[PDB]
Amino acid sequence: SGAIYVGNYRVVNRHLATHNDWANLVWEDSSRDLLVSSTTAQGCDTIARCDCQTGVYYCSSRRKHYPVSFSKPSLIFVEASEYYPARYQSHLMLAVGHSEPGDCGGILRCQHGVVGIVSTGGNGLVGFADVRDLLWLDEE
Ligand SMILES: Nc1cccc(OCc2ccccc2)c1
Ligand SMILES: [Zn+2]
Repeated sequence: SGAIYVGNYRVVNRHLATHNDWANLVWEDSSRDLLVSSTTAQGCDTIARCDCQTGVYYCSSRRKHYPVSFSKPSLIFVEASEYYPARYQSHLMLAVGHSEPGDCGGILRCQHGVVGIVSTGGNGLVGFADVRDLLWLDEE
């Protein structure tokens, strides 16, 4: 589980988004596993605007922060899960790391701020849904 709180936006995994997130929907993209919803309160998370390929992510199934190398966001084939059929997920960054289903929402951070959230796992790899291309998260 997990979210980014930037401005009056909540960024979650589309597959973990609640009634209220859907009731307050701003933008959603099945192919990226992202849902942004509106919030009353103002968030403090700064989104990274950069091309960093190193970072730390939080893994609830280990209660551990792991430094990682990750790929640039790409169209990555992701096996069938309890939430999506086997398909290509867009804007996905892979690293060598531990990621179970309930690790989704774990933040990946570089020195610039939030890079994205855990979205995929399996085969000793963790997938991060990039949010750094979403410029509008920082305004309006
Ligand atoms: N590379 C880097 C530099 C500075 C901070 C940073 O934050 C890591 C982190 C903090 C809290 C939750 C999850 C991850 C990563
Ligand atoms: Zn960065």
